[PDB]
Amino acid sequence: LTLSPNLIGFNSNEGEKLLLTSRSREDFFPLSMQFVTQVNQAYCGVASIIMVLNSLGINAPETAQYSPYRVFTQDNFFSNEKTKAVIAPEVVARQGMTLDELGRLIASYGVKVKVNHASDTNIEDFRKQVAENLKQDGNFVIVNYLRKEIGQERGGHISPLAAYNEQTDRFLIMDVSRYKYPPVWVKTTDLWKAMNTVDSVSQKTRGFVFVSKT
Amino acid sequence: TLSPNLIGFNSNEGEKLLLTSRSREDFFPLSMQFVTQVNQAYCGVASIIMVLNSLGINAPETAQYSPYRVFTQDNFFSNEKTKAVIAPEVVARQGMTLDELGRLIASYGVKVKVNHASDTNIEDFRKQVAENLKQDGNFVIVNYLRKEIGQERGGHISPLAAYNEQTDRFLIMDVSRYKYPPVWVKTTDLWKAMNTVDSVSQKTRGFVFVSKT
Ligand SMILES: [Ca+2]
Ligand SMILES: [Ca+2]
Ligand SMILES: [Ca+2]
Ligand SMILES: [Ca+2]
Ligand SMILES: [Ca+2]
Repeated sequence: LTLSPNLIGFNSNEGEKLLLTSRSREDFFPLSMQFVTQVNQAYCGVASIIMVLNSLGINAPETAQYSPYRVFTQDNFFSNEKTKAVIAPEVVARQGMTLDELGRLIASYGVKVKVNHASDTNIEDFRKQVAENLKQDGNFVIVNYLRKEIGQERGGHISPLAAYNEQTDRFLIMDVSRYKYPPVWVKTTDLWKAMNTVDSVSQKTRGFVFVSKT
Repeated sequence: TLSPNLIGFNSNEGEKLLLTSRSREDFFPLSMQFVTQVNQAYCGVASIIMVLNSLGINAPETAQYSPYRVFTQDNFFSNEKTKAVIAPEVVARQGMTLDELGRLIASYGVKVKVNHASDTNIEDFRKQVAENLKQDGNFVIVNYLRKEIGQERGGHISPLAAYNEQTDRFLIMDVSRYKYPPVWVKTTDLWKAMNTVDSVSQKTRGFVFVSKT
């Protein structure tokens, strides 16, 4: 779809160079290797989770799909009974997942998670802590934001962050709606504004999640 | 588990080879479309749809992503001419040969040049691919025997993303993402892998250039 003017698409010369001039891009290469297309909009969070968990090398489900190889897929993510217990795949397939549910679904695989609702932090701490993470291997960041607030269509979305460009104060979103939008470089204030919104399903603000190996 | 001759993209070295590469135009669009093969037999399908999506070729219209249109492994064979080249059920078992790969891409009105290893040479391959990897609007797919580059094991298909001039290595965007990462393979190893006879076709493997007519 059309990109709002305040967004710099990754599918451009300027978007490519913002990655090349970024000094906070460690997470991009592992995430790029795992980039997937959401099964549907509702599975925006499942696609983002398996990107991060595969990037972490989390020992994955053993199913007949790719046996003997082990890997997270949107098809086998809910093979974990505790994952289904958080929220069933039939339900996620309809309404997606909240930020809290996103954190718990990840924690149900033994992975360590830190959920940061926008209302519980600020933009300065968001920029600092996420930029630090994007310089570090072995951990990742997933964001949950209102697309409308960054000039996109339209509702709440979930997608990992891959890099941060210090010159432009922009974060790279690896948008799993690959049939709809490309990865975009978004200004920190725009992304903060979209995270500082209330998810009607949650009645809580959206935000960002830090994921790492326990 | 990669053999010593291969430099994995999941490495500091593999990342530098991309950052130090002057032949990497195709990586960024291909990265945006990177997909995991449904199964080994579909390595070619995952490869085709990566390239067709990158070229912006108008994609099938199906309920899955409607109104949006995109090439997926599940809908690639919605095209009757595509299915006429070789049926999805047969491709689901035995995959596709180099000739079938080209014809399958051509089934979508896309310009294709099939290059069998027996019809060219390593020098022209290195030369012609390195130049393609420096331009947009076209892409390279290779068909090769994994055994010859130190991998397991049979014939495989995947696109190329970049060429590292200083090491004479090509980066394979391996769509067997659960099995291997993208690898920087030396031109000598890749050619020897392409210069192998596929018993299904009784012809050598090779590479295909893809562009919009
Ligand atoms: Ca690193
Ligand atoms: Ca990180
Ligand atoms: Ca929602
Ligand atoms: Ca370009
Ligand atoms: Ca090219």
